[PDB]
Amino acid sequence: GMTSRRWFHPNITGVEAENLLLTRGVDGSFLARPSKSNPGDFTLSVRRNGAVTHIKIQNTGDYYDLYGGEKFATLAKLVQYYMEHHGQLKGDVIELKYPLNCADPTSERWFHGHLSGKEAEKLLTEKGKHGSFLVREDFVLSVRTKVTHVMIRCKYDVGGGERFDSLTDLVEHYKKNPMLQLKQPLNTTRINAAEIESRVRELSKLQGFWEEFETLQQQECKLLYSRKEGQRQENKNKNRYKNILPFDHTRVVLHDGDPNEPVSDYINANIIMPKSYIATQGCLQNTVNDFWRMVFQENSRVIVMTTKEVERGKSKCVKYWPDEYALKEYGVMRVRNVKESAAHDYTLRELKLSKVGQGNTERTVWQYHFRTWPDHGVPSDPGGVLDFLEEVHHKQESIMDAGPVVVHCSAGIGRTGTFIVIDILIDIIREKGVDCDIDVPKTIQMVRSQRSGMVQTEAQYRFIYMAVQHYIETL
Repeated sequence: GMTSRRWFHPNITGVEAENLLLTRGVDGSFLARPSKSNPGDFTLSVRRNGAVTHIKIQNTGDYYDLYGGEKFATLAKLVQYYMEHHGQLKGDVIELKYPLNCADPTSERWFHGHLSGKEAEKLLTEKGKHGSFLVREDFVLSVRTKVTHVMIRCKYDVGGGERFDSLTDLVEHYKKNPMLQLKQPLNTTRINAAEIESRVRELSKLQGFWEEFETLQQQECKLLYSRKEGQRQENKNKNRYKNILPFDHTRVVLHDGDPNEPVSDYINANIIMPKSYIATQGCLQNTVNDFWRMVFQENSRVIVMTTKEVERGKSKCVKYWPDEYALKEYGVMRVRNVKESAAHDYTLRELKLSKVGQGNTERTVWQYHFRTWPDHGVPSDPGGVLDFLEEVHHKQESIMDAGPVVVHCSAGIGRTGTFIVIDILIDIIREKGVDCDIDVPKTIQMVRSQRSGMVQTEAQYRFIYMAVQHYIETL
């Protein structure tokens, strides 16, 4: 009974609130709405013994109060507390029993929110077809056959005829008896952080997640950038798969290599910029020296390993780090394993990297080896991955001038993309909280333009949503 603001009515008045509660509601019903008493503050309208009371909710920027009593980080938390505790007093007691859900479009797939008539016509032509429709903010029920914008007055009707209780009912009733014929919706992928729980329910019902991923897969044609360095005879033995190559414009360029070697400037790795990252593949025996040259050169102090060296009988990454207490040389680079510490889902190895011939070059590189990801599929609970990502974030924040975080699996696209995309999104939520707009496929596309095919499966696609929703819940 958390996260969602369904009982929140953003555009109603005190008189409308009383009317809704007295007609549509019952004793113990309630809704929240913005305060007319103070901008930014909220007012809670509740039905008690046949009449409606209005309670002031203080919003200080740091917390939410009822001008005294317990404090909460979000409005939904304040509401859940009072719904489950019943310590809402004046000295009269008020009970928060049944939320009165807002009938206006909110977290709806077909609802594009704030979007101009020209912007909707630009969207219904570039990505839309015949019968295709979108609802924008009164409400414009824009259709396409050329785009015809059917207006709607708020009871809700499209000029005349039938008055439906909610727009979710009026969008399904105008598709059966066409006024213009409605066939399929344009659909949005943007979702407000606080409403992810609702959207995840929509995408789970018969399929939303499949639709979203397939659509995203269809847009890879627009990301057919040059991979010329990756596709060369001199670099053919440096790639795990001949089809998974770095883009030339984003690739990590290596310097001062072995002159005997034909090409020394190459590694299957790309810089990812939303704090930057290096999405790289698992080490091949022949690329171990290159990986460390790159770690040194880029000033990275954190490595995120998301694969076991051996998974389902196959070599996914070669062991590129020395054993506990030991030291090893990897070409020009020396690595010393100082300490290995273990947690439930991962192991942290504290490594000391330096150029051979100079101790004045030594820096600590922290390797966060995630060991519990399944051979095939995604983890049941996103908690572990989130606790891991929080550990990696604090380490990166705690270090001065630390370079990009090197993230890798085998190919450097599947789990690498999943980890980087989850980290990018939860960072938007860290800086803006529950009141921010997040677009999972817009973010994936943005990362895909930097390294090809980041986030390989639909399982992974759903897992990003599952981790981001779970992150929101804990706030």
